[PDB]
Amino acid sequence: SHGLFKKLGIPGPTPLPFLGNILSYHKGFCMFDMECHKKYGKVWGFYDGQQPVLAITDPDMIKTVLVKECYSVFTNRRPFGPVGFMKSAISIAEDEEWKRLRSLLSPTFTSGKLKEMVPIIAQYGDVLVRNLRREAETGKPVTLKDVFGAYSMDVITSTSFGVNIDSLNNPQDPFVENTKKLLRFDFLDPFFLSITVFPFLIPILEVLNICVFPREVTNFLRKSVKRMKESHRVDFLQLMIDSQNLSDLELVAQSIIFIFAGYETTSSVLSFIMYELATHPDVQQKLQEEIDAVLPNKAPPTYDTVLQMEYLDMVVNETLRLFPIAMRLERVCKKDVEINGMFIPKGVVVMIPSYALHRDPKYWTEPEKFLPERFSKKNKDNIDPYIYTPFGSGPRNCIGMRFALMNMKLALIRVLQNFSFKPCKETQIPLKLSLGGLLQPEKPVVLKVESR
Amino acid sequence: SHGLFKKLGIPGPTPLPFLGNILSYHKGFCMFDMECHKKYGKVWGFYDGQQPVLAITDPDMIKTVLVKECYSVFTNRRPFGPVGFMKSAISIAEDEEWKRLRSLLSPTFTSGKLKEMVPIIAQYGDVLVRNLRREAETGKPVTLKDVFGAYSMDVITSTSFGVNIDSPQDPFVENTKKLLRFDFLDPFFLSITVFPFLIPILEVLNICVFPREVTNFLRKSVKRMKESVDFLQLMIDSQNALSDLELVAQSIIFIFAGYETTSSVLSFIMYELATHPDVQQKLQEEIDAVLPNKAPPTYDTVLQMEYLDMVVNETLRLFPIAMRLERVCKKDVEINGMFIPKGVVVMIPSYALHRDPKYWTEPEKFLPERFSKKNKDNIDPYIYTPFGSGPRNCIGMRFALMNMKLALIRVLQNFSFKPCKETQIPLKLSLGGLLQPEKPVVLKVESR
Ligand code: HEM
Ligand code: HEM
Ligand SMILES: CC(C)(C)OC(=O)N[C@H](CS[C@H](Cc1ccccc1)C(=O)NCCCc1cccnc1)Cc1c[nH]c2ccccc12
Ligand SMILES: CC(C)(C)OC(=O)N[C@H](CS[C@H](Cc1ccccc1)C(=O)NCCCc1cccnc1)Cc1c[nH]c2ccccc12
Repeated sequence: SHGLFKKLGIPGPTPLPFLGNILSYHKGFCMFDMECHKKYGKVWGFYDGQQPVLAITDPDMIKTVLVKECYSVFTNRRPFGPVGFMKSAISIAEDEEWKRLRSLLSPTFTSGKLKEMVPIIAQYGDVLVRNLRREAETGKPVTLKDVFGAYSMDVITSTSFGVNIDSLNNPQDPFVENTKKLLRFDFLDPFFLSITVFPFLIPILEVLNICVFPREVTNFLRKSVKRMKESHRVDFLQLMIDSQNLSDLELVAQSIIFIFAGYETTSSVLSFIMYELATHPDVQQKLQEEIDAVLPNKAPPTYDTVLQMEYLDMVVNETLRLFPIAMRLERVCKKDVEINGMFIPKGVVVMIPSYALHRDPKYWTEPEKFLPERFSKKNKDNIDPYIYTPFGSGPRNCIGMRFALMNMKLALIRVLQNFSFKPCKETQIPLKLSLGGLLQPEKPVVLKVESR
Repeated sequence: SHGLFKKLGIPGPTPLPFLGNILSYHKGFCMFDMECHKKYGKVWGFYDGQQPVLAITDPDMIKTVLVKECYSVFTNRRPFGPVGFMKSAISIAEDEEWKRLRSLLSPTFTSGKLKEMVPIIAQYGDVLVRNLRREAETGKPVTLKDVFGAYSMDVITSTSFGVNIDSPQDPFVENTKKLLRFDFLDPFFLSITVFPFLIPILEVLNICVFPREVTNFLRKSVKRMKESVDFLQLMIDSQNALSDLELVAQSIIFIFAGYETTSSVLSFIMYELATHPDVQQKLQEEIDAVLPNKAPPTYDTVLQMEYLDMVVNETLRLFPIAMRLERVCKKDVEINGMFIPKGVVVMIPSYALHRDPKYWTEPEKFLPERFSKKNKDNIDPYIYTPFGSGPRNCIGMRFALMNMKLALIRVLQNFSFKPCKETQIPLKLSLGGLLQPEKPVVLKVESR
């Protein structure tokens, strides 16, 4: 099974028996994809254990996998487990079950539903400032993924359930404590190492009631939703019930995906943005000059005022270029196809290296440098939407893209209106990415906060 | 009563006595709303006779009228008469009668009931192609609304009653096309407006706007169609608190809407596809990709076609067949920072908002890329309202969108459309009452 790409004439690193090419992950998925992109070119193949993975970098071929042949061939992602009841999660569901859940949860993030969240999100933006004002009036360096994480959890628990959990913190809020340990794919752990190298034990662990998400975390989330479901305004929890009037299980599964996504992805990218704004004070000042122009006298940010800020979107877009927290896009080829003049066998996992494409010198000038001017309307036209895919593409893209982009901008504004950010020497410069599994910094992002 | 907007400080054209502002309708409702939107920015008021009409364009205020305070203040549309037994129609009913009829007729267009209609609709799509193949093998220019209307009547009479009607000269299409034509030159719907206080006279006089020998003919056909689950069956089960009349009133609305709205928009779409062959070809390339070897369109393959939805959405932007949205303010309110008196008709100029330069780049041009997933997030759902919004929105929106798409697929799979010189280019909209072309849409049909 390790002679598939040798047969197809597709280059790639020589796989070791059983392991495949997983030993090359010692520097992370990023550095492995960047090296393979330069070593073999537009298309290469490798093996995660006994599983062949074909990597494509052609925009037309990426457009075919993500959009053109999504419903017919490239519908599902790589099988993930053991998940237990989480198999019904929208990000894990396959084929028919995903198509029903995608249409059920699509009206959650419309332009109207999002516009209803702006007055609600505006509350915790002040709690975010008041919590930062305490750590700013006393010169105390600030870890950001904590103060950004507490704000993100308050938004997702209210925009989707209408409940207030962290009521001004409450820094040991149980949701944030449990959600931060819902899952950390560490390749050092021999669990996830075996899960990939040896994939036939997943049915063993499924009947063994084993779950990658710790039982103490799922329970706390499983019983909180049953606590949140007691008897409106029409949000994520409401859409599921009015159509349930689904099950008590699949309803909990989708809530866990929304709670994690709204917390981890929002807080991590916000920490990546503030690091770039601190290391580039010229960009931070120019961004502060635009916020004061659209919103004078520290005016509260509204739905339309956020979409007007051109430079705020450029800072968000450039940071998502350097740090695509998804790293990769994966689709499982469900049947034999010949896309763009290339045969792809059934079962092959088609992977799009987003991190490698976002830093390809053949597309970006000085790819390692933070330059928000890449996304200006003077130059945003010179960017392929299939090379820069921070939220994916096609029918199975990021469903909370418009919500995540709005909320992050609502937090950036209401912060940069009151504070400027400076490094602290105890701040890691340059920022090392996590050489482990997920895209995070090695040392947590710390920065000095000064009040304006 | 002509100093209401002068009192409230709301701008608007100076009304003439009795007439009000109706003599500005000489260019149509659409050109009157576009001019008033540019001169009387954001909010303006005018009079349809002695009836004050407040026009709003703010998305937050439109959302408040159509959605938030719909059940409480803005529940009913403008009063219309004389109507007779048609007062029990869902689109004419008011307050309690509408709420019961809206809940009664809503399950007609669920995702399951619509999915049941695809195998039935797929029959007349072949008859639509076979009737077009005769007028295509001979080089005869085709009147699109004629061949599109015969298909629309077959669908509504089977999806709602289960009867097969159109095989040429069909009595249903012939009568339904005459059911109502609001012509402002025509002096009845006119005086009805300048003089709305004689509507009661003609009521106790048994008089109506829909021709007697059109209503009778629809009135006896339903009694003929009722002999022993669809739109018809849903009501007889609640009759066994509908009556032998209110059931007939709802059937007339479903038959008219399923015929005129479907055929007219389908004609508007094929005109834009013939005047923009690049969009027509690009749409044909997507249909052959989702449905290879001319595969029959099913429920799921229709919702997959992204470009087909973008073409339908852009055509509905340029030609919103309803033109306006109207709600009657039933009690004094102060919405979004503006006082509105009781009895004022709140109007949303859909045609004017769909072509507003503060919202659309080159609004007069046909660009389906406005509704691509990349850009459709620039579109306010309260500016682009081809089916309205709120609890009293278009109840047959999901049915009309599938039916038109099911017809566009089967037609574009077999034929390409070209102008015929005798085709009106550019297309003039009807300067009269309803949104239609002046000259009928004629195009050349070539077989692939
Ligand atoms: C900076 C913030 C975020 C980024 C960069 C991001 C990125 C992504 C990407 C790249 C994908 C996969 C797309 C593909 O495979 O083509 C994805 C999927 C998904 N995202 Fe996000 N996301 C973010 C925030 C959020 C938020 C706030 C939510 C809230 C619910 C969310 C929910 C989801 C879900 C449910 C999926 C799976 C969709 C499916 O399988 O159909 N994401 N995200
Ligand atoms: C392209 C096709 C169509 C368009 C653009 C359209 C548009 C509209 C609009 C704008 C309204 C007014 C909504 C409001 O005032 O908020 C409406 C109402 C209505 N439509 Fe249509 N429509 C179409 C086809 C149909 C079809 C096929 C039916 C089949 C039954 C239908 C039945 C109705 C009914 C019954 C109402 C009144 C609902 C009520 O008053 O509660 N329409 N439509
Ligand atoms: C490399 C690792 C093992 C880390 O992840 C995977 O391999 N597990 C998925 C298959 S289920 C996945 C399971 C999950 C649930 C909660 C927290 C974390 C993990 C899931 O539910 N995820 C969406 C959760 C919320 C979210 C996150 C980020 C952005 N938006 C929303 C496959 C996958 C690999 N990379 C991806 C990038 C995007 C989407 C899916 C994947
Ligand atoms: C400018 C004029 C006077 C022409 O029209 C109005 O002012 N009279 C209505 C108040 S009753 C209206 C009466 C009616 C009934 C059958 C056929 C035609 C007319 C009615 O029931 N029509 C719905 C029939 C089904 C349908 C048609 C089109 C699209 N979808 C469904 C006010 C009104 C203005 N625009 C509208 C759009 C939809 C519904 C009502 C209105």
